[PDB]
Amino acid sequence: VYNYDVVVIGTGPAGEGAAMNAVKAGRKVAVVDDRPQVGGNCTHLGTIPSKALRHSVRQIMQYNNNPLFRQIGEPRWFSFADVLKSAEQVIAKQVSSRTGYYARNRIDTFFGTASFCDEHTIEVVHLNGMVETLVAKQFVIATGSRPYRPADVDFTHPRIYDSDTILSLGHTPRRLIIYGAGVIGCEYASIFSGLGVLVDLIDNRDQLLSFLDDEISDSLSYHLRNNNVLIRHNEEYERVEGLDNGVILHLKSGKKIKADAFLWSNGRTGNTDKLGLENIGLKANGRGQIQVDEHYRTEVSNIYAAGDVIGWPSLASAAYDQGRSAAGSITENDSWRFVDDVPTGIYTIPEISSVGKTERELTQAKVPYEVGKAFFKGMARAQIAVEKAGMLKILFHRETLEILGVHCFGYQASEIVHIGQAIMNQKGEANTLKYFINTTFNYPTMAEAYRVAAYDGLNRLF
Amino acid sequence: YNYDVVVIGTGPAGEGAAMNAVKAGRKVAVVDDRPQVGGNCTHLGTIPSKALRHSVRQIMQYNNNPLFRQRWFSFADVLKSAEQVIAKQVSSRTGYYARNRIDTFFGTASFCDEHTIEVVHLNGMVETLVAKQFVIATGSRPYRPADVDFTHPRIYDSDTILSLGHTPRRLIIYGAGVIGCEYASIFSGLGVLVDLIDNRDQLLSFLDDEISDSLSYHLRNNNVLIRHNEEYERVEGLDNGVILHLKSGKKIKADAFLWSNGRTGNTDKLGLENIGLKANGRGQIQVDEHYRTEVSNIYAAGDWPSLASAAYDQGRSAAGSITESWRFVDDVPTGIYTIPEISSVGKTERELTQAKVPYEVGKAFFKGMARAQIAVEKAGMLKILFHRETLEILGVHCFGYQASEIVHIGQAIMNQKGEANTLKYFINTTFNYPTMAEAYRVAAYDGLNRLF
Amino acid sequence: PRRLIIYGAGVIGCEYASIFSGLGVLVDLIDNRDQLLSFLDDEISDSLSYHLRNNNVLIRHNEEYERVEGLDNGVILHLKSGKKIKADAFLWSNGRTGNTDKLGLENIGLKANGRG
Amino acid sequence: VRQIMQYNNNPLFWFSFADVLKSAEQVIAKQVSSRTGYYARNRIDTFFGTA
Ligand SMILES: Cc1cc2nc3c(=O)[nH]c(=O)nc-3n(C[C@H](O)[C@H](O)[C@H](O)COP(=O)(O)OP(=O)(O)OC[C@H]3O[C@@H](n4cnc5c(N)ncnc54)[C@H](O)[C@@H]3O)c2cc1C
Ligand SMILES: Cc1cc2nc3c(=O)[nH]c(=O)nc-3n(C[C@H](O)[C@H](O)[C@H](O)COP(=O)(O)OP(=O)(O)OC[C@H]3O[C@@H](n4cnc5c(N)ncnc54)[C@H](O)[C@@H]3O)c2cc1C
Repeated sequence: VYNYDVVVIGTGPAGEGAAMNAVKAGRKVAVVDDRPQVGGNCTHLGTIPSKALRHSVRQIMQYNNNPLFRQIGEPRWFSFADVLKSAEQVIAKQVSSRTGYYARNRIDTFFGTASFCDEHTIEVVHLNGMVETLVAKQFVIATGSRPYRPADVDFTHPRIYDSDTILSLGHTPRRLIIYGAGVIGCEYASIFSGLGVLVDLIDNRDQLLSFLDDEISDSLSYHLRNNNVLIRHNEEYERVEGLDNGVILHLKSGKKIKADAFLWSNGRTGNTDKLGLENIGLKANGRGQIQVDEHYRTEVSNIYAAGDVIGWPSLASAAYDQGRSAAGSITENDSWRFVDDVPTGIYTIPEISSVGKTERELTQAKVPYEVGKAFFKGMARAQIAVEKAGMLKILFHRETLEILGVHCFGYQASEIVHIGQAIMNQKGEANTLKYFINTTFNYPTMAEAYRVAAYDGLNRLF
Repeated sequence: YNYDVVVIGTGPAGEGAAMNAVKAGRKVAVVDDRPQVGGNCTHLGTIPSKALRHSVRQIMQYNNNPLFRQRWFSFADVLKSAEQVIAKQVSSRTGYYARNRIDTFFGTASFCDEHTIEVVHLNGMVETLVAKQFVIATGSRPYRPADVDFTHPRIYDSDTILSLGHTPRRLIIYGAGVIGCEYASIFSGLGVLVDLIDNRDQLLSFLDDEISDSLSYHLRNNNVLIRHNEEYERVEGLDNGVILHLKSGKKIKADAFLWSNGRTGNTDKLGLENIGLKANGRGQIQVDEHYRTEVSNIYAAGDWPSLASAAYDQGRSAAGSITESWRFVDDVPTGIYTIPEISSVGKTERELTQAKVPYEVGKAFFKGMARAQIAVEKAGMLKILFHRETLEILGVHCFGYQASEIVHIGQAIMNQKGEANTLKYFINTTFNYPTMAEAYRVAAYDGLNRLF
Repeated sequence: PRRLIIYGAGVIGCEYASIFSGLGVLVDLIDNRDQLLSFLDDEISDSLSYHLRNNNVLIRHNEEYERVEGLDNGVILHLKSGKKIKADAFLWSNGRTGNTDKLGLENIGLKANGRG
Repeated sequence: VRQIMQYNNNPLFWFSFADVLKSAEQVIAKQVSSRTGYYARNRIDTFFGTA
């Protein structure tokens, strides 16, 4: 039997943020996670491995396409294991840093499966015995989610994978099939295309990432097509069949596609079945998500849920800040803020980032805006980076010069979009495009785009 | 020829001034003595050095990456990559000039009176140009003291160093300036024992002490030998290597030599005495807050701070002042592109201590940064100086990979007025992950712990 | 011209937009549909739109004109969505009408629809 | 050569042989890179020697 003030379930970004914010408030807090090591999906099976894979693929592409490195010999193809082995050092460093953060503030951890009993009692169960019941006044739910696994699709087949088991690949397949045009699907399609795999990406919609800007989606589709990715639109699978040497997918429309592997990336389902939330009396929808208010509090006054478990936006930074806000709400130390605006980020090759309104929404809302474009092809920093494809678009109000939406696609997109976001968050006349002409930047960087694009807007203004 | 505004120099200052003036609807023209547009920024200064540094970083990462092991290269092969970037930049600038109907004259410009100039090319040209407004963007050149033989094949400057054909075994850099530090870092990355010589006791004293100390430690760990408080006595060029005798009594022998001490304005050929303008010892032109010289219709911009972006902004501000958009370029984020990069904005810790401002320090080390770990660049640091009571940001300093792109968020938060410029923004704003911009958040939290 | 506005994303409009972009003019193509040449394949339309965007052509989607005012130094087009675009010229390529009004088809019982 | 001919005989507006031949190396480099990629993707072993 153990007693605490705040107990967090799951050590992901939401759980870590909630635990840190709560322990900063002076309470005694504990964390529970069924994985043998801390970090959550952000470090073990999700963000960190995929990002290391993407960075290694980008380095491979740049090394192969750099003439200076071609004098040593001919281009060499590399196995998937060698590319993935670079993620082990990164995940080890990250888990060491996270456990050091936990230990420095003296936060107790319990590496075992969690299970709810009542409004205060939880049965943290290990693999062997370890009832180890815990009682606390406040609870944070950061159980996250797992890849969606339809019953009609078998996953025990060695040639069929999901967003988690794909890292278990031993050899680079000649071909590949990706179902679902989500963030994970597009990222893996870009990575495998960089590795040199004819990826047959399958989408359930007619446009890739319809929630993004039309121009950005069109450019991404063109680049994917130019990088051996075959994109099929308005498709629904009918049956997937595993063979000895490949996987054959028969679509509803009548097309059958055979590849050497398969990767399902269509949605995620919250990990709430093992929680036993019915003992609390709370309910989970078909998506496995938990309804929370603007204070990140569930129906029970002492039960708080935040992060990827609640569904939208399912972003690691967003989950982290949501957990911190939920902990602030628990402690009522005026640190709460409803996470609503999150800069959308897609980590393909190259990257995509967005903040604020899109062009289609602005057109529907009849806002008198204007467009300022800056193309990476004419950029000194981009030319030195040997990365020429890309663009940045700034949507700015014509009369008040207010910024209504910033969208970028290319190299360092996520780092670039942050300055536009910072200018966006300003109130009143401070949110102005003229800042980009009234402030000196560094050179040669990619931030100079915010200069050039601004000019491309001001010329269109009369 | 008759025009409204005539600009001398096609660098960032001149190009910006010409573009801003032509945006006003006037008829403008540009003159330069280089056979191609771009200025020293693209042809001899910024762009070639940046390409060299990026190639050095790439080869260093390739060598250190275990995946790429299953290989030293000559200096010429490394420098070859800059030609494509230079060609693309000059093509883009020529397209920008042509699309705007900008007349270009490729010859040295000399002043005749307050309104007209003579353009002389390589083959004895004479062209008269008269305009109401003039812009001076002649840039600068490396300072050349008399007592050093720059004609020696083993002695170079910040310009002729690109003429190197073979990578030297040892090298000497005089002057601990931004250019000197950048070249020392590049040559150290290439694998050359660089002996940097500094006149003062601290590298880049205008920077924060912590940043300078970290940079010095990294340079020392990267085969660069830094000597402090030294002044040259005599440079002697032997057939095999350059020998420098210092005032302290030391003799240093190397296979090359680079001079990066100071810059000299390119005003001797302008003949400013024909219009009533004088140049100081360093060849600079005194200007007011409007970037205007003593003559009412003569304006000078660009090549302090001698920054390409700052020169661009100064040229655009001078053009706006001519057309009546003016803004005095005073606060420029200092950026040194060594390996790793260094950037700073706002007041440093020494100035805050002198002024007794009650501030506090929030740190976020890049060693624990996830994105930095993926980049395999763990050495770094992000320091934020924030006012304790009103939570205003008084200084942002960064030393690491992608420092320049990081510092711009702190600069954007800085320029806000009053309560808007607050550190708590970094707590109430969702960043991208995994990014090193989100490191800001960590730093902010590392500050909020120290509050009470 | 310094700048140019093209109304209608038809064959003629796209051809002239490409020509003027090649000449080095910032073309602002205006389309009444959400996609360029919806009767064509999605991949081909996407590639053409990407090339036009990369070649200084600014494509705006789902727009309908409200008033084309002719200034002395340019033309300002006011759209239904609230966007006003100023250029140094203007080109109309929205459909064609049959040249049958002058034929006088009523003398033979023949008639033409609204499209001529 | 055809482009040179159409340049000289165009109302809108000699060349050294080396300058004219200079354009072929970009094409040959692109072609050899593409063929090497084709060989490597399907895993065909190469031996650069006299058989
Ligand atoms: C390939 C890939 C790449 C991604 N890249 C990004 C990216 O770049 N940026 C981004 O923002 N997001 C990214 N994501 C999304 C990412 O998964 C989430 O944004 C985030 O990592 C989840 O945060 P969380 O703490 O809410 O969930 P989690 O981190 O998944 O929290 C769940 C944790 O609790 C444990 N747990 C689960 N059930 C129980 C239980 N019953 N008892 C005890 N412990 C339990 C789990 O084992 C896990 O450790 C990516 C996802 C994938 C799959
Ligand atoms: C190695 C190196 C690295 C640098 N890196 C950076 C960096 O990363 N960032 C940064 O911001 N700055 C950097 N700089 C500084 C940069 O070179 C200057 O800040 C900037 O280029 C000056 O702009 P300008 O147009 O005023 O001068 P210039 O670019 O020098 O423009 C002067 C032009 O006019 C021509 N000219 C000169 N005299 C005459 C005449 N009498 N008649 C006609 N034409 C004439 C010159 O040939 C030249 O083309 C670097 C400098 C060096 C040497």
